[PDB]
Amino acid sequence: NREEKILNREIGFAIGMPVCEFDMVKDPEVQDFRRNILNVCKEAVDLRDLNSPHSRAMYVYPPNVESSPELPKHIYNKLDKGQIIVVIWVIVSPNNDKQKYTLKINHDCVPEQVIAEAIRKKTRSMGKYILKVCGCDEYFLEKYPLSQYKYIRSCIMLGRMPNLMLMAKESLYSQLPMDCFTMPSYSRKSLWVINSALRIKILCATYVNVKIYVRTGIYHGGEPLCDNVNTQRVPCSNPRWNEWLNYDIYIPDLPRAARLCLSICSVEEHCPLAWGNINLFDYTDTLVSGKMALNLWPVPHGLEDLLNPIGVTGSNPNKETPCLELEFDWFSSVVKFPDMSVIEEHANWSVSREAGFSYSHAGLSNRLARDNELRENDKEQLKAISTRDPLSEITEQEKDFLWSHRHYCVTIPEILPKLLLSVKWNSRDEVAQMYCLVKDWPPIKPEQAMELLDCNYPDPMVRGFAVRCLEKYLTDDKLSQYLIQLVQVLKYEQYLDNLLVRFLLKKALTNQRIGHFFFWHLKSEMHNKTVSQRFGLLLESYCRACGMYLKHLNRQVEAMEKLINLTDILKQEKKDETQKVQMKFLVEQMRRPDFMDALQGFLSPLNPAHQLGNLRLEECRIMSSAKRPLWLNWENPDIMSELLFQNNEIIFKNGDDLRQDMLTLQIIRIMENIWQNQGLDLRMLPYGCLSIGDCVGLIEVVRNSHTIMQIQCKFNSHTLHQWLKDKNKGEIYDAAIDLFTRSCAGYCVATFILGIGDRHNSNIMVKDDGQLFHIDFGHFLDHKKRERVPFVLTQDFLIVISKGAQECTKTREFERFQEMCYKAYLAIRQHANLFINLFSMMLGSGMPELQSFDDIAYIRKTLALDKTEQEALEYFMKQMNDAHHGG
Ligand SMILES: CC(=O)N1CCN(c2cccc(-c3cc(-c4ccnn4C4CCOCC4)c4c(N)ncnn34)c2)CC1
Repeated sequence: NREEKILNREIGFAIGMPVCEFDMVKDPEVQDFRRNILNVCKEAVDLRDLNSPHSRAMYVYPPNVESSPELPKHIYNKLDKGQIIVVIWVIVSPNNDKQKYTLKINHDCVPEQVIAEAIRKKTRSMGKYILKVCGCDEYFLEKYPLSQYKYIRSCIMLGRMPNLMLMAKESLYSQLPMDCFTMPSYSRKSLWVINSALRIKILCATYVNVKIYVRTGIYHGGEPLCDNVNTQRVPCSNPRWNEWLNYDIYIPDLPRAARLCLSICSVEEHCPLAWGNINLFDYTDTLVSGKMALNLWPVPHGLEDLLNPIGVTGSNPNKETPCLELEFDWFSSVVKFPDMSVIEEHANWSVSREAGFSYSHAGLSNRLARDNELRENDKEQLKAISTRDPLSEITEQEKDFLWSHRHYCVTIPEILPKLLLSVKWNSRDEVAQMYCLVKDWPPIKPEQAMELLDCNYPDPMVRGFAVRCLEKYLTDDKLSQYLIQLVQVLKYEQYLDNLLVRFLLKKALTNQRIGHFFFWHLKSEMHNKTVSQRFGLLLESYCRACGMYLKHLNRQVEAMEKLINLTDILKQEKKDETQKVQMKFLVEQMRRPDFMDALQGFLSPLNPAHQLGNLRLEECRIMSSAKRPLWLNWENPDIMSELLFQNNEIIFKNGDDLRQDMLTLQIIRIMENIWQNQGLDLRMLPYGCLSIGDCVGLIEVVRNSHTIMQIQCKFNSHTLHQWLKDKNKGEIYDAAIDLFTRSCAGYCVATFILGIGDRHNSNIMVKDDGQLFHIDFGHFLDHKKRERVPFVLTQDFLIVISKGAQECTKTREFERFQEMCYKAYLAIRQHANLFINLFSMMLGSGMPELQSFDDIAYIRKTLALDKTEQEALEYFMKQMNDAHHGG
């Protein structure tokens, strides 16, 4: 069709690859994913056309609301007896004359009441409307209490006056095109009865351009199901074997997520050359048989073991790589994994069998359950085990213990991860019973459920339960917050079509705020040939059904492409020139017709609520930094821009990997949020940062900020205190000292916990109002490979806290500061599992300082998790005492 070819061109531009390349893939899993995923697209469209135009408007402008209507105690204390002053703006006559109406209303007033009160005040000056945030495209389209909107909750917590704009419903509705989605043209046995041991034949290898052998292993996630089996040491000039390998496992005992993990190794001096993993079952539940070829992957930097089970599963798309040929066993017919009915029957047969076991029969195994023998000691031991962090070692005795008491475990549902790690995944009698307990398992918090999606949990039944917990209890706010982790754990799915991908895609196509960041996280990794087919196909499905937003995403993609091209020219053809010569070249290139239009009139990828109007060339700069970052400035075309910011500014940087910074910034926001609900107000600055491609992204501009260096220059340790004292003269002096010490306490604790790169005067920034914050988070955890203190409070910082006192280490102000630090540290300690899990979910991402569970072990040290709460406080204090050489 003409409309189809036009749409296919648009999708190609968005993903950065032509749709016709997907058509060419002869792999029934790829073509089935394309067809089958389309029902998620249909479902999402139906939900968006349910209550038109309002439900279309709710998709485009979802309420940016907090997870709970309940406001914290210290926040309410900022309100005039639970009441808020809000300003409502009405544009009257086509002259664009702005009229304001100041209202004093209850914090929990619904937008409809707020509107009625604004029209009363407008009428006293003598339902067909919606409220909009002044200066940006944020709307209050739903019946939430006003204080539940993040914008209002923020204005309350910052002692800022909210500015809302009354707008006719039909003015917004008319600006929402009806997007009628079209279905693309591509939309149109045996079982457990295999009485045999596992044997896989390794035939030969091609493209082996260097004696050598092939190492093999049967894995369930990163765990061996039997002993590893090596081939003979044949010479590399003739890599042939035709040798069958025998495994210590019965074919009916292979779990659903079992994989063959292999590598070509070179011999006392063992070293892996190329590696590759294969699923023993395909996406149809079929056990793989006969001849098959696998293109291997390059050994990653710092890979000690001969195998890579935690590595990507599938053939390398690059076919000019070592290609191992192998052959799997063939039986009577095609073998399939048994269905739930067969599994449920087997578990019930096993359960009933065990229930009739004599005292002495149960005595034969420590894994054997003893009915009505569960004492309160056993019950307390189980509770103690369940409160341990996810990285705590579960001993073999504890594993036998947990499994024998799996029926009591149902009563403490948060023990599910520990109990799942205690199962003998190579025992079908155990796994069948694990399934039936998972099928009826009480639901757990989405934060506990997220862990079950990491690399330690490959089983589909387990991942399905976790997805079900996200579907019932994960709010759109929390989904937005953990989207990066959720997108990463997709790479851990055995197959293209799964329940996690279906849930994410449904939410992306049902909420444009989610859809926006979902698109960008996927797109940013499209250069990675390990994920580009998975992420490309998911992008294609998203682009066919997101509606009008594809056209807006294309404006964003083109703008970024131009900025990448421009900065690639400045770095490779203007690198040695002066800033003046580079600026002249830049302003002449951005003025060109092949650039001017592509760089203005689009939505900010950092926050699509921000419209980027005309580019203000005279305000744009090439920043002094090494990677020649662009400080870009555009006019905000909003009618009421003057109430937020008249010019939207962003930093574009081409050269640095921004992925560790996004993770740290995300963790800073989560820490601040925990502290804020806990009652202790330590203001943090998790500025926006979005990786849009390979070492390329955006950084949010922080207005009225200066490095510690800039201050100390325009010496003495009282310079910083005097600068702040001068910037905040009069009664406002104390509010600035309180904000400095509070933000300072937050960063001391956050940076100590996370092991961030060493702090200096050009790494630390201060706002005019006293808010201190850190920049450049490219280094974290055990990156110095014994625990560091990256943020050392010098005399300058302590002199500010102690209000200019000489003996700042011995003041009331410093004792108050220390208490903020201990309270902050103990609050994070209480939420350790969350942080541990956020980090564990990012292990598959190629982050250089997050490669294994030993890198995450660093926060187990900084949070003194094996210790008691008081010994942990004493530990933190010693770390602070040692670094500062004082106390
Ligand atoms: C007005 C103007 O154009 N100016 C004055 C302010 N200048 C200035 C001076 C010192 C620091 C800065 C500076 C550095 C950073 C920052 C935070 C995280 N990363 N980075 C940058 C990103 C690019 O690569 C380097 C690190 C930021 C920021 N977010 N907002 C405002 N200023 N700012 C900015 C830059 C030039």
